[PDB]
Amino acid sequence: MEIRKDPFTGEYILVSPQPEGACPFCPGAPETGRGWDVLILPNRYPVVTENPPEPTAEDLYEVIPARGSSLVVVETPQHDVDDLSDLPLGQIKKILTAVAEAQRKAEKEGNAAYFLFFRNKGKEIGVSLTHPFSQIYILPVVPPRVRAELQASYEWYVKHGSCLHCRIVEKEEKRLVFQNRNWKAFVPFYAKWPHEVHIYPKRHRSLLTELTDEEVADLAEALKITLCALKQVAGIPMPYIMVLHQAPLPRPTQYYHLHFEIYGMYRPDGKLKHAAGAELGASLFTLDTTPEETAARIKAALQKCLKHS
Amino acid sequence: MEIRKDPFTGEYILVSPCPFCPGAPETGRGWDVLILPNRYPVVTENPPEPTAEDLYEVIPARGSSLVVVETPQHDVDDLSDLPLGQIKKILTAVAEAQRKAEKEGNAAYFLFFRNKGKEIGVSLTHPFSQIYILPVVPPRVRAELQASYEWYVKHGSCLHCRIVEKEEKRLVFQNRNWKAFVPFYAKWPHEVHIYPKRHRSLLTELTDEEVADLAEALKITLCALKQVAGIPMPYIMVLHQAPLPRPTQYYHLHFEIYGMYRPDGKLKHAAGAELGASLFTLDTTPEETAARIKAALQKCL
Ligand SMILES: O=c1ccn([C@@H]2O[C@H](COP(=O)(O)OP(=O)(O)O)[C@@H](O)[C@H]2O)c(=O)[nH]1
Ligand SMILES: O=c1ccn([C@@H]2O[C@H](COP(=O)(O)OP(=O)(O)O)[C@@H](O)[C@H]2O)c(=O)[nH]1
Ligand SMILES: [Fe+3]
Ligand SMILES: [Fe+3]
Ligand SMILES: [Zn+2]
Ligand SMILES: [Zn+2]
Ligand SMILES: [Zn+2]
Ligand SMILES: [Zn+2]
Repeated sequence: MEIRKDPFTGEYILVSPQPEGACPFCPGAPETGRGWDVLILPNRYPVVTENPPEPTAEDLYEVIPARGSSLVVVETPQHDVDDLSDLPLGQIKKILTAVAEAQRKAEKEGNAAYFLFFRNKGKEIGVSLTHPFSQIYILPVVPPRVRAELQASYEWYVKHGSCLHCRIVEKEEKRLVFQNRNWKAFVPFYAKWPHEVHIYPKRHRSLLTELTDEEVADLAEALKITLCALKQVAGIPMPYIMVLHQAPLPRPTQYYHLHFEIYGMYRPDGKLKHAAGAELGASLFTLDTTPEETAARIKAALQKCLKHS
Repeated sequence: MEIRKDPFTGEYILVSPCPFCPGAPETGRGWDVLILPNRYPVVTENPPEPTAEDLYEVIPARGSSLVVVETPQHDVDDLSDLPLGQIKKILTAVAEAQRKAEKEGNAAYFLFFRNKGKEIGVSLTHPFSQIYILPVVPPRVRAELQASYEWYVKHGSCLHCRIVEKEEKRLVFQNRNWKAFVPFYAKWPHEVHIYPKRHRSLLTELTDEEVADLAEALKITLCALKQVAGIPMPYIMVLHQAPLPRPTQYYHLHFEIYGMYRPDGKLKHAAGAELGASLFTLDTTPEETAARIKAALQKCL
């Protein structure tokens, strides 16, 4: 068990070699207990652990200890909820608060380079467990996609003197799908996935742990309303991926701005999109619909999720 | 229609808003291999003026999107099922298409790739592969070029040459001209890379004997991947080669094959870790996977 590094790309590989049908995440399961609104608990099959073994060493290759934590965020005690967006605003706020508290703990641990929060949703993208949950990896390395974003963000800031993310968030109007006092959700110009929405704080924040209580309440709303729109823009619930892009631990950055990326994986025609030869083999992406048309369609659908605006 | 560029990653988005049987309108009859224009091209010879926005880089979607119709036979399941002679005709046709793209001198890159399996979205059941002739280098290839060059400056040799010479434990197949191995840095559940033993940068540099031996290495390697998980496995194949049209001492062409079943025969999906973070997980070592693929490969010999 170790973290191997691709010497051509710098990518990391995490090499980590109850009755049937029972839910491991329901209240009363062996590791969950009872009387909780949100539970963060150790992953049964952890990609990273507090006490990783000596890594497998080969002469031409870099290997590092799989030192870290792999956590499951059990989002609600209720098993029969299709999506995060079906939970009340107050419950989503408790989920975000618990994830932030976990990150504050990680920000004390010298071994943690990165706090990666992500969510996979839908049987069609490999999620077999039906209980609402998300994942945290506390890692000894910065995830390669976030490293690339940090390096470009830094170079821009040094070259141009301002945060590029701040400039993008200020400009977004045509592709905006939702905004509140603290958050803007928009289809980026450079969208790659069939329904892609980025959620940014209007104030420059680079760590989840910088967010005020009000910002977290407004975040819960932006997540609920954006995911609600995705659930119906195609007529049936859409599988999606959500990832939090933030600074590395433990210190705020002037040049990087945190954001949630959401990849809705149905085309406008309800056809599932699979990352294949172009995407995985070349890092080339294709769209059969403009980001501008996709923003308009998401925004129209999203009107049916609004309570007062 | 245009190529958009992510300002944070450099990634390019091609924004572009049975047909392959003998007798159909675009195919005709009497052919073994056809290379024809894609009906929905992501790049074209006559792209329109790109959609511009002030903070972003946009490029005209200029190039070619081609379908390689591998056989006139509809009910062939995999490239590996075809006879060596037919696989040689496919590879020869693809190299002839690259020679034209080299001589015409507009394109930056010739990307040859194959998607196989209903489970990864290949609804068309007639065997085919694809070519994108592009005005940009694919970002994954650009990252490999940069790393290959920096190794070359620091060490004086081709890193790919050093890797190929060292591979034994994870070797699944070799012949006079090619080595197929599970890389130490594999990211997909069944991943095999096929390298020429001679340093070659471009598909167009391969001799006829190297093409014949490549047909053999692909047929046998894909035969093994078809059987290793106990049912035919969906896979992605991509050719990583230099940008057009000159070779280099520091970059070495290879095929990467991503077999997308875990050892249990269940589909691996690229999701939040892979697509969100460029982070990859393996529940089996590359070494154990190479042993299983090599064992399966012995039956294919
Ligand atoms: O009893 C279980 C069943 C599942 N999971 C976790 O739920 C996630 C499902 O996704 P996946 O196997 O792809 O995650 P990874 O293991 O790679 O982090 C996995 O991490 C599981 O190990 C768990 O902690 N306990
Ligand atoms: O009548 C058809 C049906 C399909 N295809 C091609 O088969 C490939 C299937 O993959 P995909 O649609 O995902 O490819 P892309 O278009 O993005 O290049 C596509 O290129 C199709 O356009 C075609 O040329 N004609
Ligand atoms: Fe990002
Ligand atoms: Fe490669
Ligand atoms: Zn449950
Ligand atoms: Zn900012
Ligand atoms: Zn056909
Ligand atoms: Zn070489």
